[PDB]
This record gives sequence, structure tokens and C-alpha cells, in this order.
Amino acid sequence: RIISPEIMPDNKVTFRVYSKDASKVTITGEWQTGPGGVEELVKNDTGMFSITVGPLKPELYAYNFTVDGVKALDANNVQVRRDGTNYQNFFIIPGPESDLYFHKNNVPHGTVTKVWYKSSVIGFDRRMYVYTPAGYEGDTQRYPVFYLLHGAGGDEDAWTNMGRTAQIMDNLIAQGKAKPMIVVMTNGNANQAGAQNEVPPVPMTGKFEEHLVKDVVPFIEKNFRALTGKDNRAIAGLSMGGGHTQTITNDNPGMFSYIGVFSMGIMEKERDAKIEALKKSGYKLYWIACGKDDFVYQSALTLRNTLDKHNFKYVYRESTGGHTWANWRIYLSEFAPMLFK
Amino acid sequence: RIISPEIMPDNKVTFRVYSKDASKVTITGEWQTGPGGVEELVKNDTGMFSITVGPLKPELYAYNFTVDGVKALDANNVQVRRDGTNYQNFFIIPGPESDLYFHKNNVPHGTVTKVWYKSSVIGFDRRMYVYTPAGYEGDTQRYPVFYLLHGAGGDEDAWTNMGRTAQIMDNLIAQGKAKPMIVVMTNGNANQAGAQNEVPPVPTGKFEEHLVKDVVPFIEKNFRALTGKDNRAIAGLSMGGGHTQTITNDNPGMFSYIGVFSMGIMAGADAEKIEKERDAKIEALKKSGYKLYWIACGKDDFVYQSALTLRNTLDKHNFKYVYRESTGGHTWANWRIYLSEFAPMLFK
Ligand SMILES: O[C@@H]1[C@@H](O)[C@H](O[C@@H]2CO[C@@H](O)[C@H](O)[C@H]2O)OC[C@H]1O
Ligand SMILES: O[C@@H]1[C@@H](O)[C@H](O)OC[C@H]1O
Repeated sequence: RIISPEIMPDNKVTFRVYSKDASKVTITGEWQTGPGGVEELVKNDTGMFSITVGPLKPELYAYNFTVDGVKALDANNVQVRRDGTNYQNFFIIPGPESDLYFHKNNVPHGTVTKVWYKSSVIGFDRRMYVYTPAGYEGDTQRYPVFYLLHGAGGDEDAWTNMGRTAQIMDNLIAQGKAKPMIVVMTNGNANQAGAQNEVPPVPMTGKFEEHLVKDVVPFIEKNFRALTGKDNRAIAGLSMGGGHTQTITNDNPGMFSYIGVFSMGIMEKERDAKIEALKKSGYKLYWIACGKDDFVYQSALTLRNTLDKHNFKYVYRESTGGHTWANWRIYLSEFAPMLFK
Repeated sequence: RIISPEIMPDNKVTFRVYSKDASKVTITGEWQTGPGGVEELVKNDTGMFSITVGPLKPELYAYNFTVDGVKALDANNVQVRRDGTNYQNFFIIPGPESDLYFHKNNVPHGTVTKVWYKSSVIGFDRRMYVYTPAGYEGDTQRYPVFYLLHGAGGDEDAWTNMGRTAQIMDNLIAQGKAKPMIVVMTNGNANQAGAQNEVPPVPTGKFEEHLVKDVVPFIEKNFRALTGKDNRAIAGLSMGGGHTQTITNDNPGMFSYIGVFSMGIMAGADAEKIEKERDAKIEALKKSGYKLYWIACGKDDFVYQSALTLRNTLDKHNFKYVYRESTGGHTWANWRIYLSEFAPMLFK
């Protein structure tokens, strides 16, 4: 039996790959410096390649191997994630910064529902994922709703798979840090019916955004025990989805009171008029989060300046790092506790 | 820029792996006969390894590569399944025998819900998957319920992932071949809270007792379920076919449609006393008003003789069943076939 990864008491991590045939086995992982920082495993006489890295800071880290030039996952690690077409293994180093990302056996767990709905706007049925809080079943309580949008290359599975949304929400809700809430994760690619690993291509500017308001929101409010109205609605998205969030809220002032723009910036006289209408809409939070090293940083500054021009109040969270799921998990973790308060 | 697998118009399939630095790439796949059936890809002078196999009969086939002694999936194939800890790619050769396994864009799709429930019997909360038929949302109709159980090594994700349950049910229901129904896929491992790829380990007869005392009431409370035996079906494969027998034998009159896939006689205590209890349970079930007892098994399965022993014992009791013998053995290919044939029989 081969243990890989093996997390040590000092948060070093050992990885192992067996092969007497292979010449070179490397590992690519999210703790590394960059492409030049790929690391080579050391082969012993027995055929075992191994490497120990770290100590690593608490976080979720994805990785894979490369065996004589071919990508290979870690067959001894059952934890596998998917980012579009890119599959990688992962592990989580325990500690304060990663604690919300674990699936804990002593925490009540919310349901994840993969549900299809008709779309009058797009013209074919589409799939979304809906998280409901623990204890939703068997009760009559109604809950506010948070619409959570992915970026380019993603799909309705991404926020749970890459973003650990079910764990983050289970843990925040159980800890009393976020209110119980329904989280709705749409597929933001209007040409798709659902995630490409399960749903084939179907045999469009503005259509996703229009469909969220005209098709998704009514379906959620009809088919789930949802509170209604702007103070019970939140919306956030990353990158492309942060653009969707702006378009949706700019075009529908007074529909969402909690608005989050993750790793995205600006995308006219119409623009200024829509800011003025949104400014007067009674919103409660406009939260902009971006990493200092993200290529979109300057565009996010332009967004902030454009809001400043209108004396439009927002909160800005600048973080370390760049355009990564590590940052998007952090942003979700910080934004969800702000909602519906 | 690399297509792999490339399914050709004649149902041959080409696989490709690129690396100038690799020495040997082989492929392991379900069209092969045994471990000595692994096949070597041929390397061209530009670093592309390739092989063309087939023609293959219509079916879903899983596969992976081995690169210089290390398992590797096909990075150009987004279709990946999981059997416990074993991940493999797959593809589906179109044709009559595989058509139900495709996700079709012109077919209404049922919801798959991953829901947690308290278990008084097991003592901690557990996860199951529930399929509801297309159009469940937004309507008031109630639906009969089919409990579908996996075997050893599986979990509540297996029947949808390995078994293509959502596609089979969507397609059968849309074609009018099976009635709209709720399909409940439990985790049959009483020591687990949920599937090992998502849920960590937790700090007998318990599964079977919990299905009746915890799962069924939760489904009937929280889903729009018709109830009573004529609205209730249960089937399972291997270990889950054993669970199916134990549950139905211990609760005669609770299920009208019973499916035993790739499983035979249950082990028991003296040999005679076991047979007396077994006889009594057969007789009570015989008189229970059930509608269908369906036994399906591959002729090459190790369990074949035990399933024959079961059939012979039922014959001795004049207990009416239907037997479906198939080609092949103890495989998800057969379990998909069995689901595809059993679901159209239910609730009619
Ligand atoms: O899930 C997607 C991420 O994978 C994507 O990340 C970008 C991918 O291309 C690289 O060149 C960029 O550096 C990297 O940020 O971001 C969008 C998200 O939807
Ligand atoms: O891998 C198979 C498993 O999925 C099933 O549960 O029992 C038989 C095994 O061969």
C-alpha cells in the first residue's frame, strides 16, 4: 500500500509514485513558485519515486504528476477536482485558513440539488446546482437566496467542485457566521445546457443575464422555500461572472441588495444613468474583491473610480495573489457572512 | 488539438497520447478479454502514440492508459467515472444497445438530489442520492418509489456514475417505456456516512434495518411519494441483492417489485435451523401479494450456481419468479442492462 499524499505533523507533504520503467516523474502543484518551479521526484532502487515538500501553509492545494512527459493523476489519492476539462488531485492542509474547506462529520450538511429548468430566454432546458441549508427538509421555514456565478471555462458544478461551496456554507452556517440561505449556482455559458463533463453541446450576448432574471429567479422562488425581495437576494460572481453580476444589477436596480464582484472590473451616458438608479435602489452591500497581482487589477480600480464619481458607496477587499480559485474561496468565505444582515 | 478517443463511423476507436519523452504506452479497456488483453500503442516519429481498436459493439466502455508503468487517464477525454477509488475514462459507442445510456439534449431531465438524513438505527447522518422524474418540480403529482442498491465497494454515487441511472431513467420515462418514478440510491455501507471521495470516514443488519426505519420514512415525508407495496420497488446488485432479500424477507408485504441482480442464496446457527427460518420467510413472502420477483444473473458470474440454488429453492416452494440470464459476468455492463430491463416492468 502506497500513501500519497502523506501530510506530516509539521505540514510537510510526501508524494509517491511507483514505476521501475519511468525515467522522470515530476509534480506540479499550487504551492510551487510558477512553471519554472515544477519539482522532480527522486527515484530509489526499489522503483519508488518520492518527494517531500513544505512545510505548506494551511490551504487546499491541487496537483498532478508528469511521467515522462504525460500528465498523470495520483492513483492513491481519491480526492479529484475538475476545472472545465482540467482534472487534478487535491489535499487540504489543516489550519485556520483552510478549516472552512473540510467536509466535517460533526456538522449538519445541506442538500445539493442538480435541477433542470426551462428557459424562455435561451430556448432550451438548462441545469443548475442549488444548495439548501441543513434542516431545510422537514420544515416550513423560508430562506434568503444567494446567486453565485462562475467564470469563463466553468459551469454549474464549478463553485461546489473547485470552490468547496457546500463545505464553506455548511461550516459557516453551522458556526453561526452566515445565515441559513439557499445558494444557486447557474451555468453562465448561454450556449450550453449544462456542464461539459456530463452534458453534450446543444444542437448570445446578454442572454445569460436576461435568463437569470426572467427564468432562474422565478423558478427558484416557485420551487424552493425562498424569501423574496431585494433584501433577501444576493448575487456575486468571479471574472466573467462578476461582469454578469454588474450587468444584472445595473439592468435590474432594486432586485438585489447584496452584490459581490470578485476579480473583475469595468466592462457611457447609459452607464452613468444606471449607476444613479442603482445608487438609489436601497442596496445594502456592494463588495468588490480582487487580488493585487491579478491582471484585472487596474480594471477593478476603474470600477471603483467610476463608483466614486457618483458617490456610490461600496466596500473594497484587496487580497494577496491573483486570478485563482484560492482567492475565490476566500472571497466566498468572507462575503457569505455579510449577507442578509 | 488531439482527439482522443476518436470514434470512427465504423465504430472503430482511435486513442492518442502525446509525449516525445515516453517509451511505452499501453491501454486497458473493457473491450479486452482479461489482463493478458492489454494493448500497446504505436509511437510515431513525432511523439504521438496511437492505437485503433474495434469495431466495437454499441456499449459504454471504460479505459485508461499506462505510461512507462504508471496509470494515466486520457487528458483529452472529459468523460471520467469513479468506481470506489478507481477512476477511468469512458466513451459510448452509439447504437441500439447503448442508446439509453446517452444524455440527450432533446429529452426532459430529472433532478438528482444529494440529500442528508438522520439515521436512528446507524446513529449518524448519512447521504443518499434521489432521482425525481422530469417535471417533478412545479406540479403536485405523486410518484411510486424504487430503492436501488449498490454492491461492495460502491456508495450512493455509484448507480448514477457507474450505472448511468439518470440517463437510463430520463430516456425510458421520456420514451414512455417506464412510468415516472422516484429512484432512491442509498449508501449500503453502514460504517460510512457517504461516498469516500467526498466524505471522510466516521469516528450486522444495520443497513437493512435503517433502510426500512430511516430511509423509507424520510423519502415519504420529504418527497411526493405514493406509498404501499404496489407503489414500492427494490433492487440491488451483489451485496445489494443480498440487502434486497433481507429487507423483503424481513418485511413481507412492503415491496411488490423485487429485483435480485447477480446474487444468490443468503448465508445464515445450525444448517437445519437456517433452512427452517429461510422456508418460513419464503412462505410469508410467497403469500404477501407481491407482483414481480425478478432474478437476473450473468452465466459467467461466479455467483451463477448460488443463483441457481436460489431459483431451485423458490421452485420447491412454488414461489413464482422471473429469471433473466445474460451473457457475461459480474459487471456494471450487466447491471446497466438489468436496470434498463427492470425499470419498465415496475408499477404496472
Ligand atoms: O475556473 C477558471 C479558471 O481556471 C481561470 O483561470 C485562468 C486560466 O487561464 C490562465 O491563463 C489564467 O492565468 C487563469 O487565471 O479563471 C476563470 C475561471 O472561471
Ligand atoms: O467494481 C465492482 C463494484 O462496483 C461492485 O459493487 O461489485 C463488483 C465489483 O467488481
